[PDB]
Amino acid sequence: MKRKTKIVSTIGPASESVDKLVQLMEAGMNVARLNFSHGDHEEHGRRIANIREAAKRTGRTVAILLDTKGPEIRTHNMENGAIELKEGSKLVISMSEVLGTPEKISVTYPSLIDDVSVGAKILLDDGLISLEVNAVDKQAGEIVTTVLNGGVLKNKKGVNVPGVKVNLPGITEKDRADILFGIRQGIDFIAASFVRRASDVLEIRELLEAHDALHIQIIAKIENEEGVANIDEILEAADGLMVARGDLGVEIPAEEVPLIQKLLIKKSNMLGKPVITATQMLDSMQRNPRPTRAEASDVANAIFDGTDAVMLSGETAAGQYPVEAVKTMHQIALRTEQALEHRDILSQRTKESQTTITDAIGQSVAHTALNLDVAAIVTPTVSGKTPQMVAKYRPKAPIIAVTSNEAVSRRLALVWGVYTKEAPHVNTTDEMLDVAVDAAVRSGLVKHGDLVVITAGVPVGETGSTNLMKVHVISDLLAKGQGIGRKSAFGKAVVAKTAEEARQKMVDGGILVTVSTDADMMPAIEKAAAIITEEGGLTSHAAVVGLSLGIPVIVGVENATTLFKDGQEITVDGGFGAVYRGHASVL
Amino acid sequence: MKRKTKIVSTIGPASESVDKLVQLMEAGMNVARLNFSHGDHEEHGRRIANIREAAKRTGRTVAILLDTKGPEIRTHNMENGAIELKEGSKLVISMSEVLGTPEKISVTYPSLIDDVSVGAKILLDDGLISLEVNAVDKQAGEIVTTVLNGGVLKNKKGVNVPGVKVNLPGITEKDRADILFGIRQGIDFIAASFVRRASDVLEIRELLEAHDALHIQIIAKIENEEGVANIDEILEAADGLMVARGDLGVEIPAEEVPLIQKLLIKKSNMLGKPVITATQMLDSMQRNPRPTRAEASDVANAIFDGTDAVMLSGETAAGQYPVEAVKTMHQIALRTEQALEHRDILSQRTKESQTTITDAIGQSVAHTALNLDVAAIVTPTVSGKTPQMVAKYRPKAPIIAVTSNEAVSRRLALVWGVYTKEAPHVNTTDEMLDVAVDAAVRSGLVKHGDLVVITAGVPVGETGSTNLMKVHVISDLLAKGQGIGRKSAFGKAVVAKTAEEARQKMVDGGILVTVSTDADMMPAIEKAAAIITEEGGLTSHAAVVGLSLGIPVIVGVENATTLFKDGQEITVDGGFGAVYRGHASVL
Amino acid sequence: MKRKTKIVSTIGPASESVDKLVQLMEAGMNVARLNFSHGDHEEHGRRIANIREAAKRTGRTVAILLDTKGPEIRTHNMENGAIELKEGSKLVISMSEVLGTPEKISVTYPSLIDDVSVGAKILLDDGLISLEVNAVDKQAGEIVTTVLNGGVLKNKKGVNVPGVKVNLPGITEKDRADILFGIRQGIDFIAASFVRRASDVLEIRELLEAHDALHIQIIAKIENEEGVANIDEILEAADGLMVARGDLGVEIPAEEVPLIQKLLIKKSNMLGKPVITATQMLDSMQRNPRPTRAEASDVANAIFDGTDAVMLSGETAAGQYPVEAVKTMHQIALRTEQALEHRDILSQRTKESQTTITDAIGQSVAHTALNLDVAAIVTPTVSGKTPQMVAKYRPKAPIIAVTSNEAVSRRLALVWGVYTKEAPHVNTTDEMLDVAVDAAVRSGLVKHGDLVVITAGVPVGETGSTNLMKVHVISDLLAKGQGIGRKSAFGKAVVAKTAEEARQKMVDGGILVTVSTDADMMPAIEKAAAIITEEGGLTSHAAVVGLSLGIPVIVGVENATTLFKDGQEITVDGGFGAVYRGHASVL
Repeated sequence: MKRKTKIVSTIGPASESVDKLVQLMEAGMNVARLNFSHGDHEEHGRRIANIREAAKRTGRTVAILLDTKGPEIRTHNMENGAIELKEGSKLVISMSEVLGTPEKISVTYPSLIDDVSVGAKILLDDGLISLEVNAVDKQAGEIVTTVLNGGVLKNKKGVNVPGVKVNLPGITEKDRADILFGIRQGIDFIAASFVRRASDVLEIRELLEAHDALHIQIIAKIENEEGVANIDEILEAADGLMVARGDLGVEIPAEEVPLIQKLLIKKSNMLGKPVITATQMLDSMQRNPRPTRAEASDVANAIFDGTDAVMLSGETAAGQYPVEAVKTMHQIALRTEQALEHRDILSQRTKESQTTITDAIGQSVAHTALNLDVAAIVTPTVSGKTPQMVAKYRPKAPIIAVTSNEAVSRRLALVWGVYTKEAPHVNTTDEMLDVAVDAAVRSGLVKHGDLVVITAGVPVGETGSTNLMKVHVISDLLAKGQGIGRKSAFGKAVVAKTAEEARQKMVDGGILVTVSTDADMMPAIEKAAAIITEEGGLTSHAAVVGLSLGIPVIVGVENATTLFKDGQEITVDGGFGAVYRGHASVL
Repeated sequence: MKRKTKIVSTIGPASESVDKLVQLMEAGMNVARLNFSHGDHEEHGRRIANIREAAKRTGRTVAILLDTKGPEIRTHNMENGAIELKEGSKLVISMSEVLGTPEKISVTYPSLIDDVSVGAKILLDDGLISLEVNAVDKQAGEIVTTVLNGGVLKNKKGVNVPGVKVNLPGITEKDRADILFGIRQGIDFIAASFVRRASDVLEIRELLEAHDALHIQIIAKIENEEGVANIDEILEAADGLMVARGDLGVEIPAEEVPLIQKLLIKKSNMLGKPVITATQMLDSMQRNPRPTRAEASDVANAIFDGTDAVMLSGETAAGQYPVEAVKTMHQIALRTEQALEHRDILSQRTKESQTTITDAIGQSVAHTALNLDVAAIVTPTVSGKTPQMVAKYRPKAPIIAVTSNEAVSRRLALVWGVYTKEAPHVNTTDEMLDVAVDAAVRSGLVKHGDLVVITAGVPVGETGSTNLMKVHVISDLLAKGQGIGRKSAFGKAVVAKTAEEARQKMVDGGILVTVSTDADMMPAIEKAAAIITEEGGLTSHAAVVGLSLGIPVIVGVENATTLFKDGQEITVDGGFGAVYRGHASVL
Repeated sequence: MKRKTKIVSTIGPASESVDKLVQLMEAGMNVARLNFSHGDHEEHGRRIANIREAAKRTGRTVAILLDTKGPEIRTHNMENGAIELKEGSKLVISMSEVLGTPEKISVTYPSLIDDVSVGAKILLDDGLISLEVNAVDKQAGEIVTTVLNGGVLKNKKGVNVPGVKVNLPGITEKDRADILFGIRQGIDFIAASFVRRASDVLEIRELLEAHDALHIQIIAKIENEEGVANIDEILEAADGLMVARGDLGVEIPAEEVPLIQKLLIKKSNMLGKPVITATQMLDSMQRNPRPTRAEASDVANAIFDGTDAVMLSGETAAGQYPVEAVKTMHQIALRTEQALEHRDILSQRTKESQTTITDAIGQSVAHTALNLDVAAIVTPTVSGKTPQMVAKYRPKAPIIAVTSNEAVSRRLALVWGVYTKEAPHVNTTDEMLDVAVDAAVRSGLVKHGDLVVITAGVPVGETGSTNLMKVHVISDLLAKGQGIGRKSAFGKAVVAKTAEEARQKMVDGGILVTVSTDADMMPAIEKAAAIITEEGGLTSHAAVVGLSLGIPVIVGVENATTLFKDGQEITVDGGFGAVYRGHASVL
C-alpha cells in the first residue's frame, strides 16, 4: 500500500539543514518548494544544494519547485508609521507616490484608476481593510473612496481590487532574475504567482525557450477571480496548477471558494495535469504536534476532490514540527485514499474524456488493472507522458514509471500515484517490456503469481502517444507440456509415483505430481486441484480424468516427479499447458 | 429553487426574543435547539413560548429539539483554585471524593478503575491535559498515572477515557426531569447526548412510552468511540443521528474523524433517518459577519457527505451575528446543492437498498421525477414515512409533504428537501390525490403544464408502506375531441376560419384553430405545430394532413374558434385528443 | 465489407471438376467437405487433388473437411424386397441376422435389447416407420414391439432408438481407414458423425496422436439426444461442432429442435470453438436457381444464432445449381450480418466469459475496435489461437490473421470473420507488429488515416495466451515539429507565405501552411482547421493564435511550405506535433 497524493514542502529555517531535509524526505516529502518572495539567491542556492545532498544521503527523488514572487499592486509608506481610517473617512488613492495619510495614500499601479469602476471595492492589507470607490476624478487621477472594514494600515500592505482585471504584462524584473537563477540551478518546477491569463504563462515559456530550459514545468497559481475566469486557457497553456485557497479568499467571498477549489481541481484532473492544493492546510501545526479536526478534514477533502498533491508552507518553513507536518500529511493521505471509489472515478474520466488513442489505451489499462486486480501498472517512459496520463484515471494499483533521465523522474514526483525508477534508455519494444518487468520485480510490489499491466507508446525510444498495452504474469515458468482442458489451479505440490504414496500424501486441494495415474489413484485424484504427469498423451488416464472432473491437467512434463517437491506452491495451467512458481489466480 | 438541507439553531440570550426569533425563522431556521446543559425549566419554558409566538408572527413551521445534558464522568474540586501537573508528575486518581492536588484528584465514576487498563489514556479539561495509566492499585482503588500533555486544571473539568467503554445505565435524574418537562411542553425532538449503545436509546423510548409521548423523535448523538463502534445498533434503535465533530475529536484522533463523519452520515442516509452535522460549523461568526473559507468549506462538505441538516451553536446562542449565521448557512446550502449529482445518488441508494415495496416505489418515483424533470414530488402523509423515504433518494425536485397534523409537519422540519403543508385528514385515494394536487398548486412551485409525482401508501388514512405512485399534469383541460396521431405540441393559438386569415395570421410554430382545413390552407398548415378543428372526422383534411406532416391534430372541438383566442398558450395532445392550458412538454 | 460467416460445401459429381471448384471458390466456398459415407479413397483422392489445383488456379485458402461415416445401428434384408407393417402388426426384432418379414426382422446391434426399455420407441428408415417396445423377451433375445407410423420398409434402412443411450466404443474399422487416409492426404478437418460422448472424440484424438497428426481439428457432430445431453463434455473435448438439424429431427421431436440448435450454437460460441449449421439449408436449390423464403429465413436465423459457418450438402454435391447455392449462401450472409448488434454481443460474451488474461485482452481489443471504429483487427498468429479468440467477440471490424503456415490458414478458414494471410515466421515483438501493419496495408482494407488494433501473445514466436494489444494509425509521417495544444484536425493544405496569398487561397476548413503568421493573416486564420509554420517557437504568433482559437498548430516544420502542396489531404496533430498523410479522425 502506497500513498498516492504527493507532498510538497516549503523550505526554510526550520527545514534547511541537510539532516532536517533528510528527515522531511524520509517522512514522505516529494517536492521541495523554495518561496522566492523572501531570501536571496545565495540562500536558495544553499537550500537547493542541501536538497540534493539529502536526496543522496537517502535514495529519494525530490523535485525542486520555485515559487516566484510575481506581480502585485502594493501601497507606499503611511507617514512614519501607520494610518487609521474608520467606518467612513475620506480615503483618496493617488496614482502617484504620496505620503500616505488618513486622507490620501498611493499605490504602485497608476493604471488602477484606468480599470476600477464606480462603487467598486478596493482591499488593503491582504483584505483586512476594504474600500468603496465613490468618485473617480479621472482628471487629477485620484480614485475617491470611503473606508469600509477599517483598521490599522501600516507601510507597504497588499492592494487587492476584486472585480476588475489588472493588466501587468511581462514578468517582473525580479521574477526574471529568479527564473534564470532557477535555470542555472537546474530546478524542476516553477510556480508562477498570480496567473490571470494564458499570456502570463506564455511569457515564462518564452523565456524558458530562450534559455533552452523548456524541460522545466510551469505550474499556474490561481489567486484571484480573473485567474479563475481564465482557468480554461490557463490550464491549456501551463503544465500544472496551484490552487491557493488563502489568496482566493482575499478577492473572492469565502462562501464561494469551496466550489471554486473543487472546480479548479476537476478541470486539471480532466486535462491530466498535476494540481496542487495550497495554503491553510495544517497551519496550526506550526505550534502543535497534531492538527485540528478541521485541518484534517480540509486536507482529506482536497484529496477526495482529486488534488495530485498537497502543499505545506510555514508548517515546514518555520514551524516547530516540520517533520511531523509531513508525517501527518502522509498519514492523512493513506487513510483518505482507502476511501477512494476507483471504479467510479475511472467511469467519470472515461466520460468527459476526448476520443484519442492514448485515452483508449489508458482506459483499457485502467479497466483491466481493476478487473484483474493487478499488483501494478508499469510505464517505461521517455518524458513521462504515459505515466501522467494513466495517473489521470486514478488507478488503485501503483504506477511504476521507469525513466532513463533523473530529471524526468522529478517531473513525476509531483504526479498522483506515480513512483519513478531509472534504467538505461531502451529503443525496442521487447527491451521496454523487459525493463518494465524488471522494474516491477525490484519495486518490491509484486510476488510470483501477481499481474502487472505494462503500457507505453511505441516507437518507445521517443516520447509520444500511448498505444500499447500488455498484461504480464510475474511468476517463472517451471516447466511445460501438453495442457488438458482450459482451466488453471494452484495449490501445494504432492509428489506421488505410486498409489500408496498417492493415498498417504494426497491432501485436499493438492497438486498431484506423478508419472501417470490409473484407476487405483482415483481417491487421491478426487482431492486434487490439478494433476501433473511425466508420461501420457492427450488421451491418457490423467487427461481423461481431468476432463471429467473438470480440473486442470498437464501431461508430458519431463522430470516432473523430481523437479517438483512436496509442499511447493505452483500453478497448473491446463490451457497452454504450463506450470508456474507460486499462486497465480489469473492467467 | 429551494434549500434542501435544514438549519438547526441553538437558542440563547442572543436569539431568545420573539423579534429575534422572528428573524431567525425568516432567515431559514427550521429547528430550534434548546441546550439543557444550561438554564432552568422556566427559561426554556419562555424560549419555547417565544418560538411558538414567533412561529405564528410568521407562517413558519419550526420544530423544537431538546438537547439533553446526559451522563459524563467529571472531576471534583482542585484545592481552592487549580492544580498544575507537568510533563511528568505523579497524578493518582481516587475513586472517592478527595481534594484534588498535584498528586491525587478524584472523579465521579468509581467504576473507572474497574474498566480502565494499564497504559491507557485519560483526558481532563475536555482533552486538554491527558494522562497515562501506569499502575492500577485495584486494592486501595487508585488508578496511578503520569501526566502527559500537562497544563492548568481548574475545578470540575471534563473526564474523557478513550479506549474503554463506560457503562452508565439509566438516564440521569436530571435528564429525566428535562425529558418529562419536554413532554409537558410538547417538544418535537430529543437529542440524547453521549449515546454509546442501543440501550441508552431504549431507555428514553421506554420513558416516552410510559408518559404516552412516543411521537417525540429520538436523535442519538455520537460523541465517542463506543458510540461510533455501536452506530449500527444505535441507528437501528433511534430515529435520527447527531454527529458532534467537536466531541469526537476529544476521544478520537483528529486525523480519523473526517472519515468517521462521512461514515456516520452515509449510515444514516442508508437507513433514511435524519442526520445532523454539529459543532465547529461557523464558530468564527460569533465575532464576525462572515465566515472563514475553511468554515464555508467544512459546511459545504458536510452537505456533499449527505447530512440532512446543519447545526448552529454559539453562533446563534450568544454570538454577535445570529441572523447572519443562519443566512450564510442558508446561502452556503443553496450554492453547494446546485453541485449535487442527483442521478448518481439515486443510483447509489438504489443499490445498498433493501428490496421492499416502499423502496421500489421510492426508486420509481425518484427515477421518474428525474427523467421527466418534474416540478415536484408531493406526498400526502399520515406520520411522515413516505416523505422521509423519498427524501432518502435525494431528489432534485422539491418534496411537498401534506400532513393533517402540525406536529407531523415539525417532525419533517428536520428532513432534507421536505417542505410541509397541512390539510384535512383524508381517507380515500382520490381525496389524497386531490389534496396532493391542491398542495402543489398552492405551493407556488408549479405552473400550468408542469408535472408532479404524487406518491403515498394506501389505505392512505393510515400510516404504513409507500405503494402507490401517480404522475399528474397540472394544467386545466380546456377542451377535447378526437385526437389524431400520437404526438403533442404547444405553441400560441392562431384562430383562422378562412384561408385568408390563415395566411395573414399564421406564424411559425403556431397552433392553428379553425372550423376545418382544405388545400388552400396548406402554406399556413406547413408552419403549424398543431391543428385544432371544430369540424371533421378521423379522415377529414386536417387529420390526413396531420398524419402526413407528423404534427398533432385534434378534431371535433366544439367551439374551438371562439373559446381559443389569438396568442393563447395551449398544448395539443394528438393521442388521447385533448387541449391543455399552458405549455406541457411531456404528456 | 466482408462476409463473416464461412461457407462449407459438400463436394460431388456436380462440383468435383477443377473448373467447377474454381467457381465454387470464387463464389465464396471456404471449406470443402468430403462425405466419406459414399465413394472410395481413389475418388476422394482425386477431389482432394482438384481442390488443391483449383485452390492454386485462384489465390484462395480452402480447408478440407472429412465427414466420416461413423457408427449406426441398421436393419438387415427384408426378404427379397420390402416388408409392410400397418398401424399394428406383430413386429419382433431379433438380435441376430434373420430374414426380415412382417413379423420378425433383425438389427446390427445385438446390444439393443440390453439397453431398450419397455414402451420405448424404435424408428426405422430414417424415422419414417416407428415402433413401440411392448415386451422384451430377454431370454430368446427378441424385443417385441407393435408397429406405429407404418409404411414400406426396404433393405438396410436406418435404425434409430430415441430415449436410450447406445454404446459403440472405438471407431469403425471403416472410419479408421478413412482417418488414416485423410492423414496421408493431409486434410485439415474431421467431422465425426454421431458423437454421443466425450470418449468418441478422444478415440479420434488418440488415433491422430498415434500417427503424429494432432494438427487436424476434430469437429463433433451432434445428431441425437445423448450427443445433446453430453454437449458440455463433448465441446470440452472436441475442437468444434456441427449441428445437423436433419439428424436431430429423427430422434428428437421437431418442436424441440429449434431451441436445441440455438443452445448448441451458444455453447460453442461461449467456448470460442467453431460451430457449423448443417442440413436442410437450401435444399430446394438442387432443382432451383433461387431458394425459398423459408430457406433464406432459416439460414439467416442460424447466423443470428451465432453459427461460424453454414454447410451445403446436396446443393453442391449433386444439385443443378452448385455455384448458385454458394452465391446465395454468400449473399444471405452479407445481408443478415448488417443486422448484427455488435456492441450487444460483445457485452454478452464479456459476461459469461471466464476471467483470463486472453479474455481481458480480447475484450479490450473488441471494445476499442468498436469505440474507435477501426478498419481492422490484425492478429499475427502461430497456431491461430488469438484470431479464434477475437472472433468469439464477434467484431464488426474484419480480423486479419497473419500465419506463417498454410495449414494454420486453412484451420482459420472455418472461423467467423477471419481472413488469413501468410508471412515469414517472426520472433520479436517489433517484427510481429511490423508484419501486422504490412498485412493490413496489403489487405486492401485500410486507407491512410485508418486505425487497426493489433493483438497477439508474446513471446510471439510461440503459440499461447493473448496478452498484448496496440492501436496503430496507418498513415505515413510527413513531418514533425513542436505541436501546440492538444487537438488534431485534417482538411486540405493551403500553402501561403504572404498575407495576400493567405486571403486569396484560404478556404473554410483548410490547413494553413506558412513560414509564420501575423496580425494581417487573421481573416484566413479564422477559417483554418489547423496551422503549420516553418518558423516560430512555442510563443510565436501561430501558436498563441492556435491556443486562443482552439485549433491545432504545429510549429518548426522545416520545409513545410515546399513539402506540402495546395490541396493535399493531411492531418495536423497538435499534441505530439506531427503531420500525417490523409485524414485521420482519431489519433
